[PDB]
Amino acid sequence: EVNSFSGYLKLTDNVYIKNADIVEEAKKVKPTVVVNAANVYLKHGGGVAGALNKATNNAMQVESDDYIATNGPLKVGGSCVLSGHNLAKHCLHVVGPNVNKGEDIQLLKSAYENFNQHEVLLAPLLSAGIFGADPIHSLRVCVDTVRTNVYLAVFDKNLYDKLVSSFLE
Ligand SMILES: CC(C)[C@H](Nc1ncnc2[nH]c(C3=CCOC3)cc12)c1ccc2c(c1)S(=O)(=O)CCC2
Repeated sequence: EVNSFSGYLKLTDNVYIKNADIVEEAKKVKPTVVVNAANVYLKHGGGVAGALNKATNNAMQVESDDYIATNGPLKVGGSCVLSGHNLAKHCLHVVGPNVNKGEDIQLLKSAYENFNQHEVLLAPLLSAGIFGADPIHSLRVCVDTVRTNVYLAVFDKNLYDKLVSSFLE
């Protein structure tokens, strides 16, 4: 069926969260939109972006290279809509700031604002992992900024539990 999300915990009227791999969620749910945690040149070299690209058997990377050739790189805090391939109807490539590389944490609000152009999205926790943002802060920005229906997949039970505890304080 359409957007068949299961086993999520509803945090607010529009934010849900699950301990899950976003790739496995995209394969089972077939969401209208899957968010990729992209970089400005759409080079999906590892982490979340490498895993989504691998699940499309590199079709996502070829399409991203053609997009960059015609349009140039994205800006930090920006996004573009490309094909979802076998994972979704569309992939929304969003660039959150990479704090470990000196980018401004304030741009995380701009990054989440891109989600508001889509009614329902399956997404990762922006700027977390090796991008270096505090994951509790990233969830607070998501809850305060996103107004459409967002299903967050966080592939780590330890981090999932710390995020739910922090939200329910
Ligand atoms: C915080 C962690 C748990 C989270 N990881 C994930 N969150 C959700 N679905 C995931 N699948 C995988 C797989 C990796 C290999 O096969 C699938 C990772 C994973 C995450 C959240 C955002 C970011 C990253 C990582 S990053 O890739 O380090 C840099 C970009 C921002």
